[PDB]
Amino acid sequence: KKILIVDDEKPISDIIKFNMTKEGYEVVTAFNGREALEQFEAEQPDIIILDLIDGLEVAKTIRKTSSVPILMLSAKDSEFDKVIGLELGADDYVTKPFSNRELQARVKALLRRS
Amino acid sequence: KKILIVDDEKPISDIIKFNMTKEGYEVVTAFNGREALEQFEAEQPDIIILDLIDGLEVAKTIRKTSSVPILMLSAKDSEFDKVIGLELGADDYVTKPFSNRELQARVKALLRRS
Repeated sequence: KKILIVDDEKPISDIIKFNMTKEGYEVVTAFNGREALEQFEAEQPDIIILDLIDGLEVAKTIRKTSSVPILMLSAKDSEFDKVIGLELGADDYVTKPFSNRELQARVKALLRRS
Repeated sequence: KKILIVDDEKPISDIIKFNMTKEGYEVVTAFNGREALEQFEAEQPDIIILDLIDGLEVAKTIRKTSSVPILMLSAKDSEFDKVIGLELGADDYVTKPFSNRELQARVKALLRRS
């Protein structure tokens, strides 16, 4: 399975890439909205981890063409934030800082379900 | 032409209904998200004035089936607010308090354009 990680901070991208690789996924990365949409089109990931082009707008664009699972990750943890991510098409929304095991379990649940 | 005004505050609804009637539109009203979606389906308005079911979610639902012009109105005036209204499908976004003539001019521009 192939995961696209969309994160503008290289430290957190590396941690998630490390942990997903350790589980046996193939990982592609993108560091802005433009690279995210290019990578999504060119790589056809099975799942996108897509921090908050602007994260809400990426997920909006993707859902125009694709039902690929999207897991949003964000330091923003208010009800407004979670609800709007989910309404714009996220399948799940996880806050930073996150537990590495929990993120892995949530990626697996999403993959199982699609 | 028929305008659907979606406003949960009866005082402001009445002012907008008054002014739109004075110009010769037929006005239907709705006071929550559920009534908005029912009225949109049953009345097929030519334009919706749709204050911020939750305004962003209404406009999202509408755009699933329809390209009817939507003018969002809101006391929230930050960049985030305007941008997200527009990205979720609004054609225009006007802040409260508004000028009655300006709202009329913006409804006309929208109608002209669709």
